[PDB]
Amino acid sequence: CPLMVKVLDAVRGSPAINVAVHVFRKAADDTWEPFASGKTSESGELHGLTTEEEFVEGIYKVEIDTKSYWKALGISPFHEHAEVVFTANDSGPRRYTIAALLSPYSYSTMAVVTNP
Amino acid sequence: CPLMVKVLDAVRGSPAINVAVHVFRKAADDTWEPFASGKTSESGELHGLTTEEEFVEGIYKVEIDTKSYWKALGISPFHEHAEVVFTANDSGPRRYTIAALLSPYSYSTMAVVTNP
Amino acid sequence: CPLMVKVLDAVRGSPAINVAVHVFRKAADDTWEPFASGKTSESGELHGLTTEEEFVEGIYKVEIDTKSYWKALGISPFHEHAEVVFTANDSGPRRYTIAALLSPYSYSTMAVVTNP
Amino acid sequence: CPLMVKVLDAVRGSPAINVAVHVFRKAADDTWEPFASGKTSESGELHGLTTEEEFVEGIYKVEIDTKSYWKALGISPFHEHAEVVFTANDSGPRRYTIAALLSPYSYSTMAVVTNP
Repeated sequence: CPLMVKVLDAVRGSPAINVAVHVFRKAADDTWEPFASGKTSESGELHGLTTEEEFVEGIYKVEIDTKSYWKALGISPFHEHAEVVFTANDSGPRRYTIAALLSPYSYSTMAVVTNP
Repeated sequence: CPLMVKVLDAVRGSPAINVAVHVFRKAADDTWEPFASGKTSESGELHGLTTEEEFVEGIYKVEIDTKSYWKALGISPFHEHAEVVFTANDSGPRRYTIAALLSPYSYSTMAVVTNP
Repeated sequence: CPLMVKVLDAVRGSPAINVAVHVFRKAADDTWEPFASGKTSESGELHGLTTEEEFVEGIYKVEIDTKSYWKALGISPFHEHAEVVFTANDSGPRRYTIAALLSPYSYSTMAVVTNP
Repeated sequence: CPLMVKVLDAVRGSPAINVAVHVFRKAADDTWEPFASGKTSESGELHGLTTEEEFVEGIYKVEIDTKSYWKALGISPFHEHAEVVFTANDSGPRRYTIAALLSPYSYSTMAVVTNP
């Protein structure tokens, strides 16, 4: 699994379930091209976004729709979404875990990068 | 001053000095128009970005060039930049402090919204 | 002022006001002696804890009563309190800012150490 | 697994390996009694600290020896250790995951609490 996203809720102490995630790749034109999307599971995780063959060198953006998450719990949050932008695989293929820790007015994001 | 940005370095326990910050406002196009920019001071802060008159309701993006900051220190970082996207609403008088705590593979951002 | 404490609420996007803070210094016993205390102001800050003369090298503990803060807001929190334990060293003149960002099931703490 | 600890390194983007963890339980005397200890694995995780039968209601402290971790990498960090203090199982047995995200001058901690 070359790309995995994990989302946690810091108000409830729980995984953040059914959060929409969109992944984009920067194209040769410098536009953001849609690459993959999905929703987190009951464990807060999103697996199966891509394969090693399709996940080439490039600049990628992971967009986490935090606003819809908090609104469905009755909270009006600060941010419109959380965005993570990074260069991937530029020294060969790697495995990436992108984690986000969500509060209404704050978020933290961490990347764990491992060499398979 | 309705909008202030503060950037901190979690590796060195210091303000993050001379970090470039770009602020964008969402246009009718759905495109991001330049709005304000500057470099953080010795205290890690950026003041003077805008005025009460010009800072109307809308969606704003604050982009922090974190990759250039780490490269100056000789540290290879994960993120291309840190982005904070939010709506400004007139709900009484509002001042916005956007803070970012930087590490090479992680960042935290917090918004403090207060009322004079 | 060699030591300042700042506490922020990530649920409400505000300073955390009237939070009790206790500071301890490590004794020869290996025991924690009361050193200073106070309640955070409307800005979430606590100033005036000590003086350059009394703040000698040592190991210090800063205890923030986060559980009482959340209970006042009607939120059931995870932690009994937040603790920050550190050594102070004379390595030139040092000022310490200890910041805590509070959520019900998470907190972040940062130290900014600067030199006048 | 009623209690699991996960430690990540925000400077290197990796699990924090071979970090010492000590767990204490507050005794009837109000002293901290040793409860369990171990070292994180190559995945940054520490499993097998306790069993459901032994993990009774109480106040627990998880102490993560961050200082030794950073010193072995050549960094002189701010904190002596990271401490997490919490009431456990007071409404029946729960499963607890305690995560810590480490930088030299900052750390974040999160708890995920699930009902088996």
